[PDB]
Amino acid sequence: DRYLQDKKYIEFYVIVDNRMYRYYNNDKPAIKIKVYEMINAVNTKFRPLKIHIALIGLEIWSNKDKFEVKPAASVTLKSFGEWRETVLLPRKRNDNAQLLTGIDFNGNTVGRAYIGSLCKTNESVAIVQDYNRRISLVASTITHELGHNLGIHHDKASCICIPGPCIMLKKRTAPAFQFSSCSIREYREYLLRDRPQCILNKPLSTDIVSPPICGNYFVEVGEECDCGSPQACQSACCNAATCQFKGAETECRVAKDDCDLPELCTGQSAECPTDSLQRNGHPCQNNQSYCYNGTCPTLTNQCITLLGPHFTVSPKGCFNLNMRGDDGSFCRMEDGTKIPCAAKDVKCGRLYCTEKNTMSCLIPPNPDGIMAEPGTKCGDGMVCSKGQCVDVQTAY
Ligand SMILES: *[C@@H]1O[C@H](CO[C@@H]2O[C@@H](C)[C@@H](O)[C@@H](O)[C@@H]2O)[C@@H](O[C@@H]2O[C@H](CO)[C@@H](O)[C@H](O)[C@H]2NC(C)=O)[C@H](O)[C@H]1NC(C)=O
Ligand SMILES: *[C@@H]1O[C@H](CO[C@H]2O[C@@H](C)[C@@H](O)[C@@H](O)[C@@H]2O)[C@@H](O[C@@H]2O[C@H](CO)[C@@H](O)[C@H](O)[C@H]2NC(C)=O)[C@H](O)[C@H]1NC(C)=O
Ligand SMILES: [Ca+2]
Ligand SMILES: [Ca+2]
Ligand SMILES: [Ca+2]
Ligand SMILES: [Zn+2]
Repeated sequence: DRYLQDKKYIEFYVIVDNRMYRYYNNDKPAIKIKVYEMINAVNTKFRPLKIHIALIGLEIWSNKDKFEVKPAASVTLKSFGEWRETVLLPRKRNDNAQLLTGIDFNGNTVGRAYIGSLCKTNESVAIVQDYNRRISLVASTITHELGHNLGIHHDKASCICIPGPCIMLKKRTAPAFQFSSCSIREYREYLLRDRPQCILNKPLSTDIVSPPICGNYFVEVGEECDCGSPQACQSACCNAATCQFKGAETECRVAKDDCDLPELCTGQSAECPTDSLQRNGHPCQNNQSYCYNGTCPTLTNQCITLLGPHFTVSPKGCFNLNMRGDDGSFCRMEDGTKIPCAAKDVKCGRLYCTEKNTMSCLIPPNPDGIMAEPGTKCGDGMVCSKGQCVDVQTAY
């Protein structure tokens, strides 16, 4: 079962601590645009994992911190977890929170996270130092720490990735863009074993506090559809560049033949409508079929497929042999044992073929052998069904 398979979503809450606010020269606007750009970069790295980070809360501690932030990363992480559980969570629902801090952590530590703790009330939390002007680098630490919360440990010496480092390398000095196959595996297992429920619901576009981003695969305020870039877009009825529905004149799947219906964009959805077919019983090929499962079965075409372009259905009188019910000329019951045909049913029994314009009765040699296919027209307003010649409207 899946999971696994389904697009997942994290209702993500961010705190910018008072040290970071000071380090940003008290500039809220500059702080917010930085966090927006980092979150979008985190979503780009998480995309192959089918997990989208939806920003639904941002606090900037412009006056004072709400709990004590301390340079021992493990002590802050445990304090943040507790604050999240005891203070935030009763008032603001969220799957996971990160603290972005301007404190300088002990040693060369740049963040810390609990492992595989999505949805836990005390542990779904990570801390991250804003330790470089380059979001390319802080955003990788943000993705790496969240990587830890989603059950992934550090890459062992033998993972993977080309070119730049893997996101879960314990130590990087360049931006990281992809997870190792080993990270990908461990996450897939995390999900199977812990089955974190809270990452299954899709958040409302109106609860996202980050500005809309056209091309992030999540439909936000002022967007109708979002399928990524014009070149990646697999949605036939979305104009990727503008995140807008294509118009309803736009054909998206032409009728392949006459037992087919064309699809057009609806004008108010992103995907090409599923492939509807012409209705069963519908006349086709110049009044020669019925339609059946989007196909037009005919005795002549069955002769042609069996024996080739030089043949057609035999003249009508040949089919009367089938009233014999002997070893060559017969009908079959639904189960389907050999029976003589009733007179009305003869064209639904053994098939007879002839060379074009020649009046013979021949039988394509066949161990079974061959009878009219289901829905084959056997007379006007009639088609073969369970070895019998019957009316539309059964239909079907
Ligand atoms: C945070 O989460 C759980 C604590 O949940 C506890 O579950 C009960 C056992 C009970 O004692 C509750 O009051 C607690 O809140 C800790 O992980 C463990 O969870 C399982 C399942 O309940 C249990 O078998 C373990 O013994 C729990 N650990 C304990 C009680 O020592 C987890 O370690 C906690 N981490 C922090 C930092 O609080
Ligand atoms: C013609 O189709 C029907 C089922 O209707 C559609 O849906 C798909 C499952 C597929 O078969 C497609 O070609 C078709 O347009 C088949 O009839 C049976 O009906 C049930 C329920 O309606 C289906 O779930 C079954 O797959 C099928 N039963 C069995 C055991 O045969 C039908 O088989 C098919 N035409 C033939 C005879 O090949
Ligand atoms: Ca959720
Ligand atoms: Ca979007
Ligand atoms: Ca169609
Ligand atoms: Zn790590």
